[PDB]
Amino acid sequence: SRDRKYLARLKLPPLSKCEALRESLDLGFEGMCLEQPIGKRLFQQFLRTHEQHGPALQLWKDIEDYDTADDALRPQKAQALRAAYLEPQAQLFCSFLDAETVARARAGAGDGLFQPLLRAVLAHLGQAPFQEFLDSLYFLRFLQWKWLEAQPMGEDWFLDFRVLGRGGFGEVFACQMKATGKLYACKKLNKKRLKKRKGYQGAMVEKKILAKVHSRFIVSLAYAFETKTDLCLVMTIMNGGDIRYHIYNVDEDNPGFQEPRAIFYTAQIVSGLEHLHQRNIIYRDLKPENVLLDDDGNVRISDLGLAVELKAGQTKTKGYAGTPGFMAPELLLGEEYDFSVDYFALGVTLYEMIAARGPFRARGEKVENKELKQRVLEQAVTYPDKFSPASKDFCEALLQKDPEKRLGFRDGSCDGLRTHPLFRDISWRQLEAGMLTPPFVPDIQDVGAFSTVKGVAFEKADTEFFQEFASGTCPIPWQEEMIETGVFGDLNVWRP
Amino acid sequence: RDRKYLARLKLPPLSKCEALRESLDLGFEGMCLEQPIGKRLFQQFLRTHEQHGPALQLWKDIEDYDTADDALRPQKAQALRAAYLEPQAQLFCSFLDAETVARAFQPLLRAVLAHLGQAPFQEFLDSLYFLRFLQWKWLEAQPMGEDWFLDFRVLGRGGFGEVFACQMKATGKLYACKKLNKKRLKKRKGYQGAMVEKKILAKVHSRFIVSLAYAFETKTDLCLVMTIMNGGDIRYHIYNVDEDNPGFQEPRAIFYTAQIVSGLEHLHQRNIIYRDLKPENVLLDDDGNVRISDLGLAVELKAGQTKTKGYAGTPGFMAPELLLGEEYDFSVDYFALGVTLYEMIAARGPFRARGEKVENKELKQRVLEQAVTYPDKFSPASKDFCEALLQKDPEKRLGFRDGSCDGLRTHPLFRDISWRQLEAGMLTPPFVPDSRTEKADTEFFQEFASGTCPIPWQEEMIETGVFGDLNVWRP
Ligand SMILES: Nc1ncnc2c1ncn2[C@@H]1O[C@H](COP(=O)(O)OP(=O)(O)OP(=O)(O)O)[C@@H](O)[C@H]1O
Ligand SMILES: Nc1ncnc2c1ncn2[C@@H]1O[C@H](COP(=O)(O)OP(=O)(O)OP(=O)(O)O)[C@@H](O)[C@H]1O
Ligand SMILES: [Cl-]
Ligand SMILES: [Cl-]
Ligand SMILES: [Mg+2]
Ligand SMILES: [Mg+2]
Repeated sequence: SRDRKYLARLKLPPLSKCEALRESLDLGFEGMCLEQPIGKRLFQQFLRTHEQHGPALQLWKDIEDYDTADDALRPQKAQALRAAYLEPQAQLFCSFLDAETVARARAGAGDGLFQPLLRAVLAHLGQAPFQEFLDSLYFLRFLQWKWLEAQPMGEDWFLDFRVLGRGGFGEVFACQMKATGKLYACKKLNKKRLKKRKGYQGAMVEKKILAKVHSRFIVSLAYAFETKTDLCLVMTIMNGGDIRYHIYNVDEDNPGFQEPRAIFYTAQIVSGLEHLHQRNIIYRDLKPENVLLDDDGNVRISDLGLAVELKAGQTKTKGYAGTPGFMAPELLLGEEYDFSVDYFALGVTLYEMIAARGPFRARGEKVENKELKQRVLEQAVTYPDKFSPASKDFCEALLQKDPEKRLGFRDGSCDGLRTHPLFRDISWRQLEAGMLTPPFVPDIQDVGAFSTVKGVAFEKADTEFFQEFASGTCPIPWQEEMIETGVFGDLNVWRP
Repeated sequence: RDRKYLARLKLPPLSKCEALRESLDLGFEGMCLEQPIGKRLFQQFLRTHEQHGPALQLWKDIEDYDTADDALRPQKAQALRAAYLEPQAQLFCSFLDAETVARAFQPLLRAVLAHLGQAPFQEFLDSLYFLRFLQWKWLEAQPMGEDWFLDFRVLGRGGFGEVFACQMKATGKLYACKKLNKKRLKKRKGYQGAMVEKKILAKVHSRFIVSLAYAFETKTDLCLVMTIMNGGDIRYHIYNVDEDNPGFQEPRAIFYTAQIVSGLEHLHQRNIIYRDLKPENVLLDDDGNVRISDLGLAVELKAGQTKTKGYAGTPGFMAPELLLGEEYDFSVDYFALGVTLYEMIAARGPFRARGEKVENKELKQRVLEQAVTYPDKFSPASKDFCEALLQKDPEKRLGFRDGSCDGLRTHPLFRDISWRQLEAGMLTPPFVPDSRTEKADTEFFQEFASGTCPIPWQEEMIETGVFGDLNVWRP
């Protein structure tokens, strides 16, 4: 239900304790009032109580409302937006805009109808309105909230209550943040085992990535902390079960997804790959057992241990890594490679979703990595009658052995891929916004211990890696937790 | 109200309040108890912090109890006692002594406020509510002179200028504006008097004295904005509510006397002598309650001074000691009270007949030498009271004792008067008026024109509704 002891420690502090934060912090408008949820709220509360900024705020709200409205209501909403904010005599008309910006808004028509208008509003709001905000109690309230965000919230704050899964380095428990009662998944990594098997680099890249990236198609890191025996990641709980499980379990006699389900999962995965690729990350571990369903039937990618962050200027990488059967020819051959490898994995995943087997080996056949390698390099993929002509087409485009001919990430987006006929019946606008009804709404045993790890002592280098790994609370998710969970509502009161 | 002016009522950016932060009286009593916005913000803050919830609600309930009606008080005592003093009750005040709970209401309040002045206040200072307070104290200190008031009709005439009824343009609250002509003030040397009136009306806060809100200057006048009193003066009422049967009837006279006393008391407790109590100076409001006014001849007694000298006041109301040349204290005001009550009942002074023209020299001689006689209109209790007050020797005169008029309130005249309900403005009055009836110069004017007085302004901001409007967090 949630713990008295810990709730009582979520309390906005006195102002004098926020003097430190005041300076050593990001004053950035985009960072404070656009990307950080509490930051956003407080900024909008500020604009709401200053009458002059009413017309900007409402346009802002009304644009965000329009971006996620249903296709039915849109034309109507698009008109009411133009009628309220873009006619020189309307009550909430927006002086601060160019003629050229107001003109384009009135005349636009398409996928990103009001994104130039939103950019203009945000640019305006980022000027004086923001400067006034900084000079106001609402900004100070933000600091109180940031102060709280930075208070220690380590192992004591989470209650493991059941086993969700098992990794190479530890179990993954369902757990509750005792203060707010929110449910998370807590992936535990045994410190001695990590050392002995030399999995530190892998552990760090997963945390670095889950930390920095915010996408509804990638599991999100909330907290990182350490216990005496383990490193712990607290992340988005996914109770649905991995895709692979559902491919073989939905029908034992007739395994595989009906195509609309496989296209929905494919679209969601793609959108996850695109968020990674836009941030110069190569996943390198896409495959059915790493795609998780949540309580509603929505998927996200997971297991980022094999991912590589490309540096500034770097467009390619090298390194043998991945699961046999999903690694692209480039990778197998030892060549330099980019994001293409992930699209090759995508195709093998789509394949398996449809056909209940890999493109390169029959169901329940043992094939050794050496042989499975030559298959991937030399074998033409055959497609059984199970596949529609659209799904054959798409896989063929992803299974292209030559990366340069492979479909995928061009011009900083996946928009090319999205127009492929397979997605004919998908509102990408809505998929990305999290609105579409998923196709199948869903509805573990504890093994005990991992074997003893004899003869492993820690050096300072090990301890530093652990303190570095245990970097604490991630702002955006914590702030999200505070809001969804009611704690923001309670503590942000002025006079109840 | 006015858009242009209401528009100027806006809370400032926090950076503009760093001036006030370090140059204001941080005292607890002044900030959170006396000042209405500081009080609201303190309470708002406390309500926010649950640990302090018990203390807040107790304070509130003691004040609600103190202003309830006699019929309800017993049940509010029991509920307060059971709700805050039983050890098992949820809202139990841990902080209080065992010695004070056994004793338990005024003492209790002093204990609760004592506690709220320690940690709770210190936490408040380190909170957003104090900064909001500083915001409101910036707006308070902003310039609000001649331009903000629009005078709309004359209410009366004095010796140094007219007294208009005007309205504050931004809040639409009506006041009275006593305007003094600068040139006239110098030529008649009224400087000291206008100054004394202003400093006194600024510093005292009682429902029975007119309250200064603002104080400013035009090119031609020095202007005092104060509590509007549309009921007219008491003299006017003695001789025009009925010209055939002038005078008041006793319970009415007893009513106003009680109010005058309380006002007199308030001045005396703060070492002030009114020195000019008389019916033409007691004014009525629209509800029918009175307030003393025209404090120009008031003297402020310093620390460690029990008496003063100085011939000042209105002939026939100045007491023997003062006329004689002796030293005197608050007792002179009680002598003027006696005269005042007498005139309220008998439609004539005790030292002259109605319409009898007598001059200062002889009027003096009478005040010193004449035995006051009482017609039948005076009941035995009225008689005894006036006799007490008009006793020519100040030693034998009923007056201010042991820092209070508690002694004088005991007199049989006020047997029908519930004191807390009067002193708390609750009692219905006995008559409700009908709505239908050189360089050293320029430095003095600047120094006179001090500006806005906090308490009444804060009060104005709440009653008028501006506080509710501009103190919002998420509407
Ligand atoms: N967010 C989550 N919600 C629910 N279950 C999860 C979550 N993340 C991982 N799991 C489960 O936890 C276990 C570990 O998965 P994960 O892929 O993170 O481990 P891993 O040790 O990195 O695997 P590998 O060694 O193959 O890289 C699996 O049973 C997986 O299904
Ligand atoms: N608050 C008020 N509300 C309404 N009328 C008032 C108020 N104050 C003064 N007046 C009017 O102005 C008249 C004279 O006021 P007041 O006695 O203060 O002037 P003054 O010049 O100080 O008088 P004096 O000449 O005795 O010093 C009063 O009789 C009354 O009619
Ligand atoms: Cl503010
Ligand atoms: Cl299906
Ligand atoms: Mg891993
Ligand atoms: Mg007068």
